[PDB]
Amino acid sequence: GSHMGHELAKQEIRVRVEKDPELGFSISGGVGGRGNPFRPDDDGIFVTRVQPEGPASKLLQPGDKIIQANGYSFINIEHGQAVSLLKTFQNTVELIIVREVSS
Repeated sequence: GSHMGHELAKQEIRVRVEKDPELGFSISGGVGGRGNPFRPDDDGIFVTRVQPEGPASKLLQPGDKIIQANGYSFINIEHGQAVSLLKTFQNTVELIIVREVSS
């Protein structure tokens, strides 16, 4: 796993980002996708950057794993599909994320 001999606690969190009109964060990942620096063997979609003083600054953090966005599943999704879907979203994006919480 990502950590040697232990696994961090996980919290599922629901947040709403108001696009302004941009997301205010960047992603990487996906099945057969661009990878990620958090859980490198996990093919999920991860937040890689959060725009300072942007619409996600109080809500998201690097390393958050997006598992659902506006009712669409981001599990087994490809990078391009995730990017395309996020792009179609006009204003509010309701995300379900998994955040690792160190002890």
